[PDB]
Amino acid sequence: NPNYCFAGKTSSISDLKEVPRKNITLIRGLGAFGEVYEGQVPLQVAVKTLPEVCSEQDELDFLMEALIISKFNHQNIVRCIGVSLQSLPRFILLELMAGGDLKSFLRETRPRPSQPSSLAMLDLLHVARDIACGCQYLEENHFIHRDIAARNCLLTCPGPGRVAKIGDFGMARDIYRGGCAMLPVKWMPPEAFMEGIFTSKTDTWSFGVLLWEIFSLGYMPYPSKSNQEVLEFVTSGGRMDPPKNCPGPVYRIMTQCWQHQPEDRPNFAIILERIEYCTQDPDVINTALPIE
Repeated sequence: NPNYCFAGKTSSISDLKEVPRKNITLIRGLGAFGEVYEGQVPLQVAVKTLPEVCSEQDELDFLMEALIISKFNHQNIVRCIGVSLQSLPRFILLELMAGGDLKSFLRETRPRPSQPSSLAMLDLLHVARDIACGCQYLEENHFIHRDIAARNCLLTCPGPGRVAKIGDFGMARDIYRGGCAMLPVKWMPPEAFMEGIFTSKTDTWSFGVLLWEIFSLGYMPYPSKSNQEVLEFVTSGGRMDPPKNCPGPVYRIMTQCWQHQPEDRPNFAIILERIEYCTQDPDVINTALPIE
């Protein structure tokens, strides 16, 4: 059984909470490699499956994902209810996030003539705060996420009381132990794709890009640019323009996250303070989002 170390504590497969297979029921599909289902343990859960047709490395990858998530303890990181590894197909049981992934949510919940008030600036700032809180927890525990992006964040529900959480740790799992074309280039700082140097300032840069994703309401970063075009653009000092209708104070947080030198970028404590300040400013939160 492989070892995993987080916050100076070592855990093993033995430490995972094995849930008897007979106590688990799959209800409906929700959706890469493997499937996700809504399930019941009654406790409602998301069930991530490992394909029975997989390599030994896939098995270790699946195991490591379970270890990583089970060891986090924070409200803005999805909980692991347990695992079912002693029957096939193997399961990881996760907190059910009924709002789905954040990118899909933003794109589907954009204000329109049919839904003119579907979303407001405050909703977006609350999502940003939620994820920044999760990032701060990772930073203070010296865990580098390496792929902070809207597709990897999840929502507890569609409606107002929604809470956003970091939900996917596949990149960090891979690095802990893929290819050039699969690297999240558009979310990476200059020193990362060049020198392969990663620190928590790596996550600060990515969070800036996530902020752009959020306030653009789910657009792909660097519109019309390919991965290599972005690499050369960012390496040369180029940065994204503000999303449509983006308040200046919010754009300013993005531009600080994208400082070329990592030491010049804010830690997540500071990012949280700035997000809070924006949230207090009536001129920010009374800004209308564009209607499609």
